[PDB]
Amino acid sequence: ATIGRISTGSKSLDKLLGGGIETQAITEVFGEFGSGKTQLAHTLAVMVQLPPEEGGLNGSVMWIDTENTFRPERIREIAQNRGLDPDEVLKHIAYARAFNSNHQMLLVQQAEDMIKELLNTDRPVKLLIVDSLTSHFRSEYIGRGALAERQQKLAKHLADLHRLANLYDIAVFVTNQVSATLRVYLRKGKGGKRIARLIDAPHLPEGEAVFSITEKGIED
Ligand SMILES: Oc1cccc2ccccc12
Repeated sequence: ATIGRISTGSKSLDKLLGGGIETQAITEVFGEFGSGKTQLAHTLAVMVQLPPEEGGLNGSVMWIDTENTFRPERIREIAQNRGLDPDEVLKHIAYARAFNSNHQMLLVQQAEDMIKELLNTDRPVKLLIVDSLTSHFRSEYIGRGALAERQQKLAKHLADLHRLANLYDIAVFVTNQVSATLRVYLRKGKGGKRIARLIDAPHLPEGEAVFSITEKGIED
């Protein structure tokens, strides 16, 4: 199927990304605390539910949360400020807490069931979020005696995510802290604005986009 794109809410950021985040791809967003990466995740979980003319893909969402950063009230706020029904928007985000790295990998394997169920419906899964990709791996695999297994497991986890993205035409969006993925780095700009820098994209030029965080989530 043709690659679909989900608007981030920011015209500047969308332009940097070639139109928005892509289905059949893993977009990996890095940032320190308060960078805006989780705000971006929340915004995407709303935007994807819009029709294409409004920057979405008429899709449902699946969200894997590793350190309790999902905020249903923030979803409701973004939904309402963008004219959507906050209750309907929340209903179409399937939520799962991942308690550890094994569980996180299991949840990705098990997500395929719901993806299959929704595939030929009015609201197929179009966005799968993992926030954060690495918190559990960093917590569990300490030192150099553990690095090899950590990388192996992470590599397998990324492969599972790539497969879901490609097979079912889903945009996978993961957060991280410092191919295979499209890497975007967030930092604080001036006056409370945030800056995104695209790095090492095979077919998009590097560049930067400045954006804001509002009651609409993110926008220019
Ligand atoms: O495997 C999953 C991943 C993300 C969300 C889920 C929600 C319900 C059941 C399973 C889920």
